[PDB]
Amino acid sequence: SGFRKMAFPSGKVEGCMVQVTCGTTTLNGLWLDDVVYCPRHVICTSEDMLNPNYEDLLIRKSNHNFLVQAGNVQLRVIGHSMQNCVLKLKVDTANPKTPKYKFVRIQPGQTFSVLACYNGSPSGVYQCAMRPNFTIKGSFLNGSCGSVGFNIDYDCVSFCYMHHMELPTGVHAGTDLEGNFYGPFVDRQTAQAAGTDTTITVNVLAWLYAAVINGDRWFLNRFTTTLNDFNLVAMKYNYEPLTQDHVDILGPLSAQTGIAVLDMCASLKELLQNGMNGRTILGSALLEDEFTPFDVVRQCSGVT
Amino acid sequence: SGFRKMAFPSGKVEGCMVQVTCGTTTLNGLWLDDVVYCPRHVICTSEDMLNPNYEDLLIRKSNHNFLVQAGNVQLRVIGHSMQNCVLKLKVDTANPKTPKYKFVRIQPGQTFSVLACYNGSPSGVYQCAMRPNFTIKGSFLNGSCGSVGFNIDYDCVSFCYMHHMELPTGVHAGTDLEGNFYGPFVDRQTAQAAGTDTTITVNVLAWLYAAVINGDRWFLNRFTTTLNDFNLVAMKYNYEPLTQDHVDILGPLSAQTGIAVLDMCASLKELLQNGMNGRTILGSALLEDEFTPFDVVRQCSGVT
Ligand SMILES: CN(C)c1ccc(N(Cc2ccn[nH]2)C(=O)Cn2nnc3ccccc32)cc1
Ligand SMILES: CN(C)c1ccc(N(Cc2ccn[nH]2)C(=O)Cn2nnc3ccccc32)cc1
Repeated sequence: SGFRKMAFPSGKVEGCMVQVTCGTTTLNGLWLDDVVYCPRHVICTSEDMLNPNYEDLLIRKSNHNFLVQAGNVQLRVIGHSMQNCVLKLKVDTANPKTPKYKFVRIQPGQTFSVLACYNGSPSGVYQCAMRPNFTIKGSFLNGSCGSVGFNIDYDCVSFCYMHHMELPTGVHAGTDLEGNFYGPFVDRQTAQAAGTDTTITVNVLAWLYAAVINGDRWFLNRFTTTLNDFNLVAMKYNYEPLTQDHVDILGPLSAQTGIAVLDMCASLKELLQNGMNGRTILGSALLEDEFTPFDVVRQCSGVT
Repeated sequence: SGFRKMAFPSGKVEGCMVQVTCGTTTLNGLWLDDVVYCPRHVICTSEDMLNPNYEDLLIRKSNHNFLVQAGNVQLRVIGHSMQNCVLKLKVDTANPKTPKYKFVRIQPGQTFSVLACYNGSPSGVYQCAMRPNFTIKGSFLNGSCGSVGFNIDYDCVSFCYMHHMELPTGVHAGTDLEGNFYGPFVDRQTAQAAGTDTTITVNVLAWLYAAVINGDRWFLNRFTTTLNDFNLVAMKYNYEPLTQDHVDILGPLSAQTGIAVLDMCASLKELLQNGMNGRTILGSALLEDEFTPFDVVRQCSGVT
């Protein structure tokens, strides 16, 4: 029993972290096979970030200008290319610690672990979700760029995020491992505001099921609702609309607990309208939305 | 910017996890050098746990009864001994992945990361604190015993916890790596209730400093207090008494923010008396106490 904001074991990813320096800018790179992936803004100075022409800045850079260090040893760069907002540095040595991997582009509401790094060295690991406005609420300082987000299924690491920037509002933006930003963000220091940070309804319901499984049941009520009725309430509270796909995805948790999805929706509707009244659920005084239904099943079943 | 419940990178510890089976009981062991450490209740059946005589149960066990598997390969057990509530299985092979390590016995209020394991395989990593009643609020299922808690300072892993049991109340108890339980708990399935789970005052203040550093400042007020006045309020709310040692430990955060420790105590006193009024601090609607002052500085400075 017990329910925690759990991150994937980071070992497979730590073995891929390297330091990339170009000129006076140092950030993190991801070394997989004989390629090192890093944010293309490694070629910029802080002045360049206001209005960078990446293609023009890249012309003044050669293979020997990209310094890649894995631990205390230098990697030889034998090629470089820009793919969207990432640079791919071909090195002469395949990473011997390369795990089985995939590059995936996640959808909002999906969760992943982040291995925060500085100078190619890991500092910490935490769990987060891709918000509905395509930002992440991470913990990143200057030098953290190139730190990655990932999921692990048994032995395969699915890389989904690479860190690029912090918006003036304190939230974070980045790309998938193909260099495409999540959302409308650009790697330019300009006025970029995030849209509404709505709550991931399907995740709140998943976490309510986790609470029931773990003994916190005070919020369970005598009511039911319909998807359309629940959705009117969800709209009022800036919660994402719940779809029949979401209901289907909650099926296994509904089967385990014996609590129909629409009954749990009615419990959630009451919590939204009446609040928690000074009470807590799984040690939180607010409705948690960074656990997917898959995460709840995984944590409550002990998948390694 | 941003402040997250961050765990240490788990790689160094993943390389130490092994599976230990004795009879029909399988749990996790920690392989460091040529010794595998595991809970002594690996020798028990579920029936034995009601009233175990560990010394008597151990007499019926030989080296060949302890099956130790590291990944897919079997380790040869050439000696075994009981040290307090842990077994030390001497194996014929030193773990090649043994990091630099220390065994430390932590004090309540201190935090650490837990690498939850099943069948010698890591499933997740999360951060937690040793509660003032010597329990931990973890996420552990059956088979998780022998999973360990640790801190990492650059390259040295300080192991502080090994998981042994879940109390009937859903909280967790375990030992240091010398086999001594934290608190008064015993490895017996009996009526063991935990004492008052008081709030770690020094950690709440540390987290309030983290909030100020990260931009959440609404709770800062025009007041100050004294240690004795603050402590009267802390007693009323089941918060640990704040000592001059705690004030001293908060010195660096007080210096960074320019907010005197006693002024922050007055802000905390107001939050205790008046509540949050539906507001949040660092994404939480309650006062967080599982970040030490050291953790706040480490996260806000980017220590790898
Ligand atoms: C290449 N250089 C010197 C550089 C310098 C600065 C940035 N920026 C500014 C920026 C680019 C676009 N919009 N905003 C960043 O936001 C990078 N970054 N990422 N997470 C951070 C957390 C704290 C502090 C800085 C952080 C990128 C690149
Ligand atoms: C050796 N065997 C079969 C055994 C079997 C059961 C236990 N116990 C019971 C117990 C011993 C003392 N007080 N309570 C445990 O609490 C072990 N354990 N630890 N975390 C758990 C999380 C969920 C479920 C079980 C969990 C220990 C040992």
